[PDB]
Amino acid sequence: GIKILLHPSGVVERCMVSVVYNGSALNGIWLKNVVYCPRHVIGKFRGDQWTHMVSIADCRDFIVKCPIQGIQLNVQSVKMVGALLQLTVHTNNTATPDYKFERLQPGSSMTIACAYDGIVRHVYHVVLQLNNLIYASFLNGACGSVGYTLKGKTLYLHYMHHIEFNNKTHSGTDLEGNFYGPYVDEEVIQQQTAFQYYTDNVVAQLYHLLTVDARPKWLAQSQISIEDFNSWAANNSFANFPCEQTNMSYIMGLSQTARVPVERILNTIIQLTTNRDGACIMGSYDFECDWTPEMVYNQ
Amino acid sequence: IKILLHPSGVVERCMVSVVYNGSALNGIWLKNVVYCPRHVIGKFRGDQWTHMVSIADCRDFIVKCPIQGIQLNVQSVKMVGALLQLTVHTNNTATPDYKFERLQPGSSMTIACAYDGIVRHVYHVVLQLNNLIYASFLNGACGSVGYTLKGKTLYLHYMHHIEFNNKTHSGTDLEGNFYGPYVDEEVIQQQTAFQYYTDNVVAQLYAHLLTVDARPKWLAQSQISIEDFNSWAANNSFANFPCEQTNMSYIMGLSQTARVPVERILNTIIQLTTNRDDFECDWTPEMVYNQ
Ligand SMILES: *C(=N)[C@H](C[C@@H]1CCNC1=O)NC(=O)[C@@H]1[C@@H]2[C@H](CN1C(=O)[C@@H](NC(=O)C(F)(F)F)C(C)(C)C)C2(C)C
Ligand SMILES: *C(=N)[C@H](C[C@@H]1CCNC1=O)NC(=O)[C@@H]1[C@@H]2[C@H](CN1C(=O)[C@@H](NC(=O)C(F)(F)F)C(C)(C)C)C2(C)C
Repeated sequence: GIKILLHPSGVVERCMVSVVYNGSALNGIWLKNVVYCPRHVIGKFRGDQWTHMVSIADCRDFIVKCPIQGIQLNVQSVKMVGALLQLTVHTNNTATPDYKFERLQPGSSMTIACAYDGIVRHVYHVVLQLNNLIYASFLNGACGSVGYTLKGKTLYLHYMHHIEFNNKTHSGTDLEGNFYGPYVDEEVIQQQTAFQYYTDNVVAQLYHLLTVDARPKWLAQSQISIEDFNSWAANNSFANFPCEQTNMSYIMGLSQTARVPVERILNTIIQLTTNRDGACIMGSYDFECDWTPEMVYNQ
Repeated sequence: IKILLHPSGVVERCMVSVVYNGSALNGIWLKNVVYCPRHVIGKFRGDQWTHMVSIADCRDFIVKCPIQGIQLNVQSVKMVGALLQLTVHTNNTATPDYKFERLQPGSSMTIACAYDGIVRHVYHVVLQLNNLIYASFLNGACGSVGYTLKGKTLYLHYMHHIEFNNKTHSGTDLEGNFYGPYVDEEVIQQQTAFQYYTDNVVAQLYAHLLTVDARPKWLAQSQISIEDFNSWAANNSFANFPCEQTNMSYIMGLSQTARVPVERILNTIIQLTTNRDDFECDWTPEMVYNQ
């Protein structure tokens, strides 16, 4: 079958820690001898107050515990890197994997290890949207939770949570400390660019054809050219196709398996915007960007 | 509101590879017992299993725990249901508090799809009323487990055995008993006709109302009573509502948040019949409401 595949969370569970500072509690990840955590654990500061407040923060006020390894950590140094804190600790984490800090592009997926008090409670799957937000699920204390992928034995850290907006959207930084999109870790009202479907992923969602119904009734009989679709997409909140040229090899492979050219899929998308009438496609009632062409093709 | 899965670390530390005379699959290592599917010893049927198990030399079960870098030695072999219980000399220090809990249809679990004793993927399934799960497995994936977590207690529900022609999958609980009338034999087996788990269909529609679009246009404008729905359900492949009385509290709470009564949802289910002329029961009302 074709499923949403999550990367196993064990390697991340053993590096998670809890970070508590003067009544404020969240999560951090412990790699080598450094704990990375959101900087707002020491207060709800604004603009350019961060550098001074971090320079004033007492290292002994950072209470860091790694619950699975059952040991307490002692912060020797604090250094702000971007919107993250780098608390250098005395002990090296023997569970540290081979890792790399890798920034995600919009339309790519990752597994979220959503933790509380340094303990992973739930894992789930998200895709970075074109507004540079993720549609995740977080409560108080969930900040510091990470989004990641795995390739062999290497852990690819992509994301660390900071903030939730009014419409239950979520924003954070990569592990080098830079936010996705223009959002910041402040309680101010921040503008959001209008939503736009990642067209490659919606196409991968319809390619349902391979697991649910090879010939559904809502699948268009006629084709539309990529170019004619892209003129329509500009006025209907769909990104220009293809969003990534590398997805074309996956999409071409899916088209041969399903025996349905992508031009029919694209024209199905156009018709569905006025014809869907509650149709359920790959188990969802709307267009979803969670299915990437790579995951659907490779599994 | 997301599909929530349970973290796989505790399961990862317990997985092992079981290889027997060229047949390779997975097992789980709890205390001093490795649990694996029995067909690793060969393709037998009916009541052949008992005798064939008792002549299998324990030295032929090559058992490795790749996470801990350990190779285990089987001391004795016991068949419990359709599972082998391989007693090993070493106790697994990573063993958690665990329970063998049987799943009822309509409940969810997390699958730790493994190969060579190493978890490769983690994905979500709901046991359907035909007692099958719609999963994804390749050769050597047998012995993969389905689980949930309540704190740090590992609840084991499923161990994988067989894949049917329509990419349904069947297996046993950890006591060794299959879900439904399916067995570990390479023959055509009749299937329970599909039936929609109505509690989950209701839960998914509420999840859509509470995230994407409250009041879409295909929403039913008028109510239908629970009783009148159940008379329709009996002739239209939908289970009697509610499927679990304990789901009513979740469903009524979701109806209040979305401000749409469940009677309207049930009537929407009916009017959507033409669209159906699958994967509609993957959201349980507990997962939707709690998060
Ligand atoms: C860190 N653990 C939390 C995670 C939040 C809590 C609710 N759901 C989540 O994902 N992050 C925060 O508490 C950050 C933190 C102060 C306020 N904040 C928010 O996420 C707030 N949002 C906003 O102010 C908004 F809307 F502008 F984005 C909150 C109202 C609590 C959701 C700071 C420093 C931004
Ligand atoms: C155990 N590792 C595999 C898991 C399979 C491999 C492909 N996808 C899976 O889920 N299970 C088996 O190899 C079992 C095993 C012999 C045959 N078998 C099957 O799953 C086969 N299916 C059937 O026999 C069917 F469809 F008729 F039910 C197979 C054709 C290989 C998929 C035994 C002893 C049943």
